[PDB]
Amino acid sequence: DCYRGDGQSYRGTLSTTITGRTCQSWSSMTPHWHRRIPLYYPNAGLTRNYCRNPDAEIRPWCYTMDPSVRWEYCNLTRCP
Amino acid sequence: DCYRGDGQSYRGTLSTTITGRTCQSWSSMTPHWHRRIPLYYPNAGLTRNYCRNPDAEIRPWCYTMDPSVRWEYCNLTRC
Amino acid sequence: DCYRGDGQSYRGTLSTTITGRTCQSWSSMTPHWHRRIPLYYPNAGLTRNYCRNPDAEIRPWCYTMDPSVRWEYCNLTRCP
Ligand SMILES: O=C(O)[C@@H](Cc1cccc(CN(Cc2cccc(C[C@H](C(=O)O)[C@H]3CCNC3)c2)Cc2cccc(C[C@H](C(=O)O)[C@H]3CCNC3)c2)c1)[C@H]1CCNC1
Repeated sequence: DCYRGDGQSYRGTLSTTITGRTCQSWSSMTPHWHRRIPLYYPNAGLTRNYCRNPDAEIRPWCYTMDPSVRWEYCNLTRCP
Repeated sequence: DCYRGDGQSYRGTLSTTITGRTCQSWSSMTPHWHRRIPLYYPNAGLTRNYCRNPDAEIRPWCYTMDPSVRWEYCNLTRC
Repeated sequence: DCYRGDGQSYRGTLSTTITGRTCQSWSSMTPHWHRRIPLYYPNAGLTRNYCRNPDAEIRPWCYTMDPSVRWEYCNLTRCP
């Protein structure tokens, strides 16, 4: 599994961060309250807890299930 | 008056930061808008402007009344 | 074109950050959702996308048109 460019187009199902943490669901505010919700980013594919890039970071990312770690990049490599 | 561990259990009355600033009230959104509110933290004892640790910081903290400084650790020692 | 004190009083028309990005409009909620609007800061001169200091930063600042970069200080030096 891989991403192209900055990964805004990435629509895979990876839900694990670079440090092995589980992604938080985009539709949950727990443990991290956020504004990266389907209502505000309807074309960004904010499904379940999948790694995404709704706000033009360098690569796909997610909020994490670890209360002490708000968000991280995903364990995902750049495409050949 | 002191905290144990990471101070998630702290329920004392200290309301002052490690720089001497006064804590903002948890129920207040001014000068700092936030979501450390009883709705998302029912167990956290978020009362008045008391130093608390709802969200697993390393020690009790509060939003500060200084508009320049969003939040700081509290002037509290470990038991 | 410069700021006095920490620039709370500043009402010039600069709309460019330190890294040369352009300010988002204060009334606009896109790309960054925020609280710094005419309602919650009534005397701050939150007009168009002009560099302001309503919330007691060290210097005037703005939210940026870059969706990733939330806010930056403006390219404005202090008055001599
Ligand atoms: O992470 C994000 O969601 C995204 C960035 C983002 C977007 C929108 C708003 C924020 C800011 N929030 C906190 C916050 C709320 C109100 C106001 C501010 C500060 C102001 C502002 O940024 O509007 C500035 C403006 C100029 N001087 C102050 C900050 C972020 C926030 C939201 C919830 C909790 C915290 C951390 C806690 C807090 O500050 O509660 C601290 C408090 C102690 N424990 C943790 C921080 C951040 C990134 C994710 C990947 N892409 C970008």
